[PDB]
Amino acid sequence: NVAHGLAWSYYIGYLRLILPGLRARIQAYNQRHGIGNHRLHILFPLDCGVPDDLSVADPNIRFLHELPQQSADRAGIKGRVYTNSIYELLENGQPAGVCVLEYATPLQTLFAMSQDGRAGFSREDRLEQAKLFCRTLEDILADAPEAQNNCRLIVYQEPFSLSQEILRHLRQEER
Amino acid sequence: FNVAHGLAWSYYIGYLRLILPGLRARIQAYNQRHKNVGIGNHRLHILFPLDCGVPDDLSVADPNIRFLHELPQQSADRAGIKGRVYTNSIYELLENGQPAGVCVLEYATPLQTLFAMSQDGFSREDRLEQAKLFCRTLEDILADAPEAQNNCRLIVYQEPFSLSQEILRHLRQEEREV
Ligand SMILES: Nc1ncnc2c1ncn2[C@@H]1O[C@@H]2COP(=O)(O)O[C@H]3[C@@H](O)[C@H](n4cnc5c(N)ncnc54)O[C@@H]3COP(=O)(O)O[C@H]2[C@H]1O
Repeated sequence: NVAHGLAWSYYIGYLRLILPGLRARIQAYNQRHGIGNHRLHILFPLDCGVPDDLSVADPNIRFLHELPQQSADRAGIKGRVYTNSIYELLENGQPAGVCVLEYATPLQTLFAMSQDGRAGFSREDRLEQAKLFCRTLEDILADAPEAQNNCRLIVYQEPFSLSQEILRHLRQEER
Repeated sequence: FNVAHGLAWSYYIGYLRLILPGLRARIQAYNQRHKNVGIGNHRLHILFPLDCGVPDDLSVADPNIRFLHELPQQSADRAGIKGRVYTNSIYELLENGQPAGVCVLEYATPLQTLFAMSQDGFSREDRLEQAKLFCRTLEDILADAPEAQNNCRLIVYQEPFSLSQEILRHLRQEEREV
């Protein structure tokens, strides 16, 4: 039952660490190089298919630029680096949305566990933990309104246009 | 409400399995660019305080752990994040003020997650209970992983003692092992 650990790890060791300073980094980027939405948009594919490059697997998702990095001495690691990536969403091939976008890496852990031969993780076990991971994280954010307001949770299950799914969320947020 | 199994598989799949294959190449890159004693221990040494006291700067834990230099930083695309950076730090361990050992050294960062969970029904004895379960679950994973069990060393201790002397014992054991 790894979902409970993955969710608290994801929240303690990343979300509540990176979300406070995200708006200022987004503002800094708009000063030099716009990005209307100032939330981290996290993708939650329950199939746990997490490619390393987002834009390489979709013509309507295009990498734009890195945000200004955020460095910190972390647990004996001097200058641990946290980078987030700006992507533009394309509709008929002409910018439709721009936002800081990434996957929820804990799902990548669930997938690799399902592929590990030295483990008893089945694709049914993974989908069970994938839902339980999302629910646990959502329960944490429900009592953390600042972090909850500083990110967007995009939960879906591919049987589809990911760029359309993302743009649907961006248009809902504009209200 | 058990988190140790999640922390263990997260630490292995999301870090060790990714960072350990190329650690030796990074270390030999360092040895060719700097003079030492050089780094003859190619294992990542991971401090595992069961009390979950994880300061960010190792010199707070013991001034006889002195930061030397960073390893070559690595860049990779992962989980939709472009150029996620992987960086590790080299420390020298002092004996009578003089360098007696050099290695790549850090804390097991997920132990901070266990600590923050104890601040805010998660007591410190549940925290200590989860840390031990974190340790032994990870050791079972390393037990079935020949490559990673050879490229890293967990240093497991409970603080009631010289942490620098604890590390030097592992390094001396590793160097004198048949
Ligand atoms: N810079 C970053 N970019 C994107 N996402 C980030 C991030 N830092 C943290 N996260 C997210 O939050 C989790 C953090 O867990 P934590 O850092 O306590 O515990 C981490 C950490 O102790 C170790 N680890 C992974 N990558 C590392 C790195 N570049 N440097 C040092 N330690 C790392 O492995 C554990 C599991 O990492 P995993 O990626 O599975 O899980 C990560 C990841 O999903």
